[PDB]
Amino acid sequence: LDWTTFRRVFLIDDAWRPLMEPELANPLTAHLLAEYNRRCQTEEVLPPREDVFSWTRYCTPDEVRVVIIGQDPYHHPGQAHGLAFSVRANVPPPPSLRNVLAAVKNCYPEARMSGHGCLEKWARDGVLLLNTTLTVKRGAAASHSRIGWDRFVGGVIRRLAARRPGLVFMLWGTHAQNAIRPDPRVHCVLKFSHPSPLSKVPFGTCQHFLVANRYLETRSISPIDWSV
Repeated sequence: LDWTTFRRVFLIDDAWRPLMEPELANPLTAHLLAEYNRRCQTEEVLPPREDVFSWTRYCTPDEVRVVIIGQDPYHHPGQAHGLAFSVRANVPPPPSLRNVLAAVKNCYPEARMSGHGCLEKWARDGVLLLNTTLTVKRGAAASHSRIGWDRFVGGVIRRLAARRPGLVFMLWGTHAQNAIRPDPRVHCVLKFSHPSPLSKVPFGTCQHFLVANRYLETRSISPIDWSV
């Protein structure tokens, strides 16, 4: 029971099986898994185990329209919940996320912004919010960056992109842009500087949300309601 067992430990939705099962078999994956489990033995690991793969539960691969790439989970307890950038509902949007939500509003002023930072509505709408590193040691940013999550995540994104052409990729910042390099002739690849206020260009100027909807429409795919 390799897939059966794996899926039980992380509570993964079965619709992702075709995309993830091939990875289970890679010997590099076993090292990754054992290392994640060793860390859990010796430190406070976030997000909680049943949240690590929450993104498999919001929508299926065939429902995915946009892919937004992040780095690693928020390192303070109570913030991260398995999605890149998103925080639990009663957690005030941190700096980078505020800039994202600011950009959406500039792009779509008729947007119903709730003022919250939980992006579950987006996730259910086929916006895949995927971090390249899926866990972090409490308080230490980037502490799990070399254990192997990115090879595994990249593997899943490669299989998703091949399964369906015409995806929109939103690569913000140097790391996201160096980690995932989709065929720009087959998918819509949108690049911008990192959303943090420390970037030279203010993220609120980003118009990726507009351009994305313009691409989807020319493909007869329905556009996203970026309200959240």
